[PDB]
Amino acid sequence: LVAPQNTFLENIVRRSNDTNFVLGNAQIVDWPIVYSNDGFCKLSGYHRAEVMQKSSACSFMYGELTDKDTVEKVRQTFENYEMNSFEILMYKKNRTPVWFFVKIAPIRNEQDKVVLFLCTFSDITAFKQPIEDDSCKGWGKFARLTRALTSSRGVLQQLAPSVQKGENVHKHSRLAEVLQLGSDILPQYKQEAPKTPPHIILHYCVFKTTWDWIILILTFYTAILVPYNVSFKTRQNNVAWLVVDSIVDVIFLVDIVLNFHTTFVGPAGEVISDPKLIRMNYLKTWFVIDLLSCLPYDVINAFENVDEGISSLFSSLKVVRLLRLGRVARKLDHYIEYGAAVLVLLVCVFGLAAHWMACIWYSIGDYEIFDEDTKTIRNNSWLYQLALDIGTPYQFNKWEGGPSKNSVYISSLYFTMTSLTSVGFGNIAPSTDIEKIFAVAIMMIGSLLYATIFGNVTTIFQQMYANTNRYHEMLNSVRDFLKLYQVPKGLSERVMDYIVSTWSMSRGIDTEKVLQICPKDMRADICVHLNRKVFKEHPAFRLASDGCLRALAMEFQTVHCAPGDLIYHAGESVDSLCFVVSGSLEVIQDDEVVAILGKGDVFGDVFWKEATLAQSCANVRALTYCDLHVIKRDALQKVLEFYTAFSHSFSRNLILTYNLRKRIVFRKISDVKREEEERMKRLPPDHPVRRLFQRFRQQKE
Amino acid sequence: LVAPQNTFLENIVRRSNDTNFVLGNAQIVDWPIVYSNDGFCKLSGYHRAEVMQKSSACSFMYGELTDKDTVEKVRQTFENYEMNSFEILMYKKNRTPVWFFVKIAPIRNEQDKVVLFLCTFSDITAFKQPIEDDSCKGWGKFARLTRALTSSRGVLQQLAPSVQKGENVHKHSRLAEVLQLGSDILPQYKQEAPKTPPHIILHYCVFKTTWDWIILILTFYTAILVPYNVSFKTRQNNVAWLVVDSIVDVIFLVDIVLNFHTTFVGPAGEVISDPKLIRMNYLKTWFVIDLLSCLPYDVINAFENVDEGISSLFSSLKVVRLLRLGRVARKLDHYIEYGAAVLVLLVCVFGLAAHWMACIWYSIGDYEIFDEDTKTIRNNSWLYQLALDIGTPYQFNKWEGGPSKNSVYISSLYFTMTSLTSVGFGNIAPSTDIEKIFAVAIMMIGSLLYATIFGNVTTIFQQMYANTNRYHEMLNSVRDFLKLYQVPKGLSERVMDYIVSTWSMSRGIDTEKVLQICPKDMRADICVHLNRKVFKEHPAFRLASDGCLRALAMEFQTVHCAPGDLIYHAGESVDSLCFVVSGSLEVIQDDEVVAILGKGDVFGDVFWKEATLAQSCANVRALTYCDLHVIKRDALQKVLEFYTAFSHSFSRNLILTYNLRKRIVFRKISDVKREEEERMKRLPPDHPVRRLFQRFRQQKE
Ligand SMILES: *[C@@H]1O[C@H](CO)[C@@H](O)[C@H](O)[C@H]1NC(C)=O
Ligand SMILES: *[C@@H]1O[C@H](CO)[C@@H](O)[C@H](O)[C@H]1NC(C)=O
Repeated sequence: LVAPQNTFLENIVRRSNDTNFVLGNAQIVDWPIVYSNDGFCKLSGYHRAEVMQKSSACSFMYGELTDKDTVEKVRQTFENYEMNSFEILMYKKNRTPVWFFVKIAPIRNEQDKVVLFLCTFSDITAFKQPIEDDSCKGWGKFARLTRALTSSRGVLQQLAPSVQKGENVHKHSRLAEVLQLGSDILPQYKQEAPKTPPHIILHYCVFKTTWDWIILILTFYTAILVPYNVSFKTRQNNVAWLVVDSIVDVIFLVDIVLNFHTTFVGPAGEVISDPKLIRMNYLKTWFVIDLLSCLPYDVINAFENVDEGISSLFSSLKVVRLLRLGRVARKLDHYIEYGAAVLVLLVCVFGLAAHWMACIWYSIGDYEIFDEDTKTIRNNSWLYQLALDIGTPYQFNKWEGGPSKNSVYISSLYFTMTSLTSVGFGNIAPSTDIEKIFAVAIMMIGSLLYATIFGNVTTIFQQMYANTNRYHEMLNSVRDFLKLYQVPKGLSERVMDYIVSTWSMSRGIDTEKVLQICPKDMRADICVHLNRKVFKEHPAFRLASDGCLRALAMEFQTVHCAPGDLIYHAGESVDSLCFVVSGSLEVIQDDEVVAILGKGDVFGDVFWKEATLAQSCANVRALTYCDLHVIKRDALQKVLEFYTAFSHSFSRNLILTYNLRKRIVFRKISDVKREEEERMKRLPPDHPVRRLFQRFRQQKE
Repeated sequence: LVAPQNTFLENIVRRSNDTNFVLGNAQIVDWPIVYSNDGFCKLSGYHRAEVMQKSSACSFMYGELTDKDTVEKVRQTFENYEMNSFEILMYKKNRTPVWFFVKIAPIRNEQDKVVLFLCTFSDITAFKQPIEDDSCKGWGKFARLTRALTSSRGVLQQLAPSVQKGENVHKHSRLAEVLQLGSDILPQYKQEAPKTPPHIILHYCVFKTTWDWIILILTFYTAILVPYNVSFKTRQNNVAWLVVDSIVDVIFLVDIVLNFHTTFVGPAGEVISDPKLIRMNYLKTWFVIDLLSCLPYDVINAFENVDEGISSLFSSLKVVRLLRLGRVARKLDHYIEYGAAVLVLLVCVFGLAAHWMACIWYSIGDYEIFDEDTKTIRNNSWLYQLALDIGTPYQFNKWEGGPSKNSVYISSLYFTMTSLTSVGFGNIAPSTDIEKIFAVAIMMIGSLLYATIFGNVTTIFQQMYANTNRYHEMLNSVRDFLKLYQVPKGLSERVMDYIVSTWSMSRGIDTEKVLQICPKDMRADICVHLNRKVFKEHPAFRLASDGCLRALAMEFQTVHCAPGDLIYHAGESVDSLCFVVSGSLEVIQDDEVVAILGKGDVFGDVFWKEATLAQSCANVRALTYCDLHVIKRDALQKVLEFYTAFSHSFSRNLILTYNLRKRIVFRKISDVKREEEERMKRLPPDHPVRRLFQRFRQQKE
């Protein structure tokens, strides 16, 4: 957990050394106080609420005995933006005069300009001189003064009360804390990176990551080669290999040193910046093992030119270099979260395992064929069999070797692989006592390893199919439902198409869920972004405030209607106006097209004015794949109520492209023609209908 | 994403060339305007709202200087349905006279009839002649005219302001855009298919799919055979094989060409219709590799009759034909969504892998046995062993061959299969250096492949058992619960039966969930379909409107009651009337059957009239598997309130088959008999009861 943050207060607190201060805005008129620490409150005798919004020069704290010249000077300093210190008399809430050592400082910004102020205080009551308006005695006054001035005289100037002339050194020294602050009060209130000391590298750096990678590679190499060295016995013919080993050792040593320096992450503490502490932690955790791993033994052997027994035995100690793979637990934790890399890791392990077991097998073979001092080749073991098979058996004249050093290793590896992978060819196969046991052991291990690999693979398969399989299942269910309730061929098909289409468009993402997952402000922002086509285009929302916009966005849905898929049907409740950001719709009343609705159009019903739910007078079908942005009336109404000044503006602006409330008066042409035709062709039953007519007339008014 | 859509506006916009227009309904009287683009609005000086519903001839735009004859002509044209162009003077909102080149056009339909109108406009102010009612000067007027007529004179007629006599060519040319429109304004407002140009085939066609399938097959064939050719060396004995290869190459070439033409789907753009663009895209993506794959090398070799070195080397280049399987990534994306086909694909891959590795093995064998120039058969390799085994070893007189060309391949394949499948018989088995390494490699590959297959199988198994296993678990849980709370033997059993029965009926489908998954209108339609047995049968809903019906459907539940499973119990709240679409129920009051309720019956309580929740006066049991359609009173009430005219009708129509509110007055026959019997057998304590009687009497009034 790391990010750019403006840790301003914290730094000041750290520097403090148990001192008090206040903060004020520079660019605002009268220098208004915006913050005060608890110490200051304790001192002055005011709460944080009543202190804020007052002038930073402290107009409320002045009185009769306060010097005007000093105040003027302070004002001048404020105007000019300058670091200064002043001794000045001021009153408290309870009206007791106190001398304050006011150390002013202007704070710069990340844009190099002055923005905030700082002003630290300190009591110079007992130090400067005694004055009192009303008191029980002089002694009492003195006592009171002493009580007041505890922070300076108590903890910082605690070697001073024995030695005389504190004004020469002690007060000045105390002021030196403030002076230090002057540097510690230049963090500039800037959203900066986490401050780490020099001679230390970060936990999450690029360089560090590269180094880690390199170390991993080295460890892998060591794992590969050390066992080979142990078993097949190259016997350091070439010095190049030795040199390489030495280099590796050196690198390991360097890495150890780096580790001591570098930063760490705890469960509570996300970043640790203390070097000594980190060193201690390292020592506690993993130092000893690491150090044991990385001693350059070859180098040590080379120089002294001493005992043979001492040397050979020492060489044997190289077995411990296998423990170097302890570094791998850093990325194990760093890369276990991923699914796919785990498989790779497993594969690598398998390879390594095969190598190791091959080496062991070779060693066993070596042990077996010259076990007895009588020098019996024993017609058995795997190695002998191999020799017999590939040509070049064993003979004497001494003991002449059979198979080549390179081939043998390969053979061993093959055997190991067979054992592991459950193939089991059996060209090379276990015959002897120890050998058979070893084989059994490897099989036991091997099966488990294989099983684990399989499991991992299965899990991987599951965790990519899960997103689509669920969808498939859903689709199947829908189909079954349709089959069951015997839905007509067309409607069902349409539904299916819609379902498919949504999946194609979204790629399996619930928008609401995503929104929920995001926090409040972020969610609002996202919503705003989504409805940018609404707010930027239409004239209604250009005047709208930011808060208002945010509010609107939360309530705005969005609908992707298909071609020939009607939104509002004649009779249905008009409960939401709908903006058309794209596509094209048609409005059909009495099976006749009354209105086309294209890009940047609106329809629904004016709710805020009429204040009643109305029937939809006409059908509204969509022509193309039309994107609509709709909002439920109630929510909209609420929003309008909240933002009263905006409501009027909205009313003025938002002209609906077509109201679904209003009827349209019209006749069809065919009907008219028919009427005309009839015209050329052509009292007692008027009384039953006359009454009706009268009633109608009455209703009309 | 493709569907039949009436992209009417878009086509017009495309044709436009920065021009304005309005749309009006032909069949409606007075030719009402239903749409106007932004350009038109800008020109005339009106919003879209006030323009709509006016006459398309523009009665509001006329004035004093407007010619009546022209208007009459326009009217005549409208009446007759005819394409014409007219120059006519009209006013704007601000009352400035303007000459408009009004290009009228009637729009046909998919049913061949005329339905909509079009009428494009263009400013002929500066072009025709100058007239003004009020003006500052002539120059000013001219300037204004110029300002007005920018679309024609600015962009279309931009080579015209140098050359004289613009009325001869320029105006006419401008009108030619309109003329073009006349063709581009014959899309007919028909829900048509997506318009694609000729010489291009669709992405999702039947023919295209077939072609793709064929290509896949060809690729498979190539994968099978090319390696065989490389390894076993038929040496083109027959020309038939060569011919086949040539044919394949030709087909591939054809496919490439087809690909250049054919359509494409992007992430944003669902269909691409531009040919050049598609070609470019193809070039960017996959052209080069494909072209490299498909050169007919054999053909090239055949004709020239040139160098042997040149030929043989060239032949070697056929290795690249393995890369032809790049076509497979089209169906990989198309068929990864399915679970079952993936298994098949994997199997195919496995087969192919086995083939390939067999070929490699054979090659290795070939390399090995005559490695040295001394011609040493070396008593080893797999091939030699095989020869020794099946009869016919090697000999000389030259070098006579041992095993047959057909058998060997088969043997190799078998070996490969053994390696892969983890069987490992070991008739054929790795003995030599390179060979052993190869074997190891194959084992490493093979195990992984096998594991993947296993994983896939497991996933498949999971994704069909998941629907039923959950159900089983649920059942188990229910059983456990019953066991725990010690529910009586009968009730528990009944519950279990019900649970089973529901599962049997539904086949594991939550109806509500399905409904939710569907969108609004679709959902409503589905609901309506479901309650077709209600609405079509009963006389209540025949008069009901469509919107009303829709509203009702949303609120209508449906219940599948078992035999002997009572719905309403005496005392329970009657909060929902219930229609019986099927089955048969009995109503039991005081342990006596008062009413049978069969098909097309109703019961519950009249809510809308009485307006109070009442106790159920009697039990209501079901006889058979009865299907009920019920609706909660509150929802129904709301619906009724919404549709006021319908409510009265509903009240008039809906006669409940039996009210659960009302008591029935009756005596049992046995009781009567008893009373009668008693009759033949047979004042001071009247005063305690007299008071009670009096009270009762009082209550009565
Ligand atoms: C090993 O077997 C060989 C024959 O293959 C034989 O001559 C020999 O005596 C055997 N070795 C021993 C120690 O018995
Ligand atoms: C191969 O083995 C045979 C006996 O099976 C033998 O006669 C021959 O000499 C061996 N070949 C070589 C090159 O040693």
